[PDB]
Amino acid sequence: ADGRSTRYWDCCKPSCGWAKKAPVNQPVFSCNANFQRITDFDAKSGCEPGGVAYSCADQTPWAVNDDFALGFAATSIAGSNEAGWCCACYELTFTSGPVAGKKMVVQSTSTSNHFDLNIPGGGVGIFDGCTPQFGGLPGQRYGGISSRNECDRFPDALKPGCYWRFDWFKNADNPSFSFRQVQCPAELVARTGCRRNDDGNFPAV
Repeated sequence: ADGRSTRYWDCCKPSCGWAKKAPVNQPVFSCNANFQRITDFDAKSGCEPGGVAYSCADQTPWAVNDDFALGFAATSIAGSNEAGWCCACYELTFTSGPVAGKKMVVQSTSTSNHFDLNIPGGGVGIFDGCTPQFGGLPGQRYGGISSRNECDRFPDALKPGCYWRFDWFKNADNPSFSFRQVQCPAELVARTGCRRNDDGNFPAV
């Protein structure tokens, strides 16, 4: 299947972090304002007034080698639903921009075929959970930061994911890709805690 990508980081509790959404062992972990995991999956989202639950900093992308990376996304898949995509994994092959030919495996943690890649500094967009969490992130509300040096001012836990945008991803602007559903790698489930009961039905990478 073919799709288009965008980038974001709004600090909000991810949509697959609520119970009863999908056939999983446990929902995706949320974190408090100090980036520590919390065990109450019913906790109120930090993107609503009085809320306490935010996105965790370890749900960020990294490079395995120059041609392969791992990470997370908010997904919409044509004809499917949250029960089908929450905590599912997908292999992306980029087909445009400076990353053409490179591959990435992502786990869906939140909600046409469109993948919004989790990238600190990609832009908060409609909801700004980062201002209540810790005072806000640098960048334009829509579009985020523009140069690698602006990552230097981010909280230390979010720096690795910020630099990945410039280093491995070559500052690509919304590249297109082809994708397929795959079994989640262990490294991704270790970060979110969320494994689907149907993961034995898909090929491995």
